[PDB]
Amino acid sequence: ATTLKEAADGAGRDFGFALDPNRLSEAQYKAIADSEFNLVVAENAMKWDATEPSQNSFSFGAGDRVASYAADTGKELYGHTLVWHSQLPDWAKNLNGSAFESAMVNHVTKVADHFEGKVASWDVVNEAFADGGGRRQDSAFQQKLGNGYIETAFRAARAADPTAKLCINDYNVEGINAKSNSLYDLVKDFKARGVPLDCVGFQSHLIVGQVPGDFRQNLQRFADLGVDVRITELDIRMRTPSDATKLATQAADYKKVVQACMQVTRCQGVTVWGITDKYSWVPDVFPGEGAALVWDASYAKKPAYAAVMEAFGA
Ligand SMILES: OC[C@H]1CNC[C@@H](O)[C@@H]1O[C@@H]1O[C@H](CO)[C@@H](O)[C@H](O)[C@H]1O
Repeated sequence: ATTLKEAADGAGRDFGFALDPNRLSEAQYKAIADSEFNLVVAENAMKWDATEPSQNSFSFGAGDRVASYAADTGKELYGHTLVWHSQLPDWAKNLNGSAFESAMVNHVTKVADHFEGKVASWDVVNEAFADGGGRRQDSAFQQKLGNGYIETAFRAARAADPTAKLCINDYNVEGINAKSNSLYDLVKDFKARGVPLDCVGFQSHLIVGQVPGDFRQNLQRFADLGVDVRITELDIRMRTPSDATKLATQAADYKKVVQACMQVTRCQGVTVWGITDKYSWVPDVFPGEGAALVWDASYAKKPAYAAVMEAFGA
């Protein structure tokens, strides 16, 4: 293998990236997208704000651009995300009770129908749980609808799309902890009761030098519930600027994560949350942090590139 795509392809796994369709007009970004990945997810274009800016009025141009990109380049298309507390339009926040439930259901139905037969898997529900265990405490869905909204969303998604893989996705659930235990309890419950649910996403927004040592064990216990698992938003952030020590640790960290996936038969693969440090979400959220991706801000391969290649077994 001379690309990450080749390494993943050879391994029988997915290696994906989060796409901003506007950056496709930057030829270097498109060149790397085209050649280094076999899966794509929309970083932002398929979220609720991006798709339903006013009630029952849909804006699918950006999401369609991502889907068309996947079809044109022969990549698997991963759907993110139908139900998420963050960036919810004010019109939806202003609804309550049955009116809010119906807006959620309509959102799930219309977005899943629109992309049916293109999107292979959906993050149906994103970030439902709380660090330290139990349900998230600043969620419009949890607050307005209570515990049952997750099941409602999954059933609505399956009603719309009979065959898509339906995933629940979260962060800080990579190790075995109160948060991933709560997630585990739900997955086991849903499978026990025949609630549509096929996969679990582990975002893996990690800090350099801090990869959970029990990540493989955790992925395995989820797979053993009878669902597929996926590393969905991998990046590994450091204090900037980078230096040789930090880049080496980061490479070792990327290898640890990709190996944990390789070690679990039902781990579908690994998606990194962007291509280049140039565009990464990290610096805007965590001042003085960044350099979290596989390519730097000038599109030079970092040591993480070789590590990922090696981990896929190339
Ligand atoms: O915040 C980083 C990611 C956490 N897990 C869910 C992903 O959707 C997040 O992506 C970021 O979403 C933000 C809000 O939509 C957006 O401003 C950033 O561009 C995304 O990377």
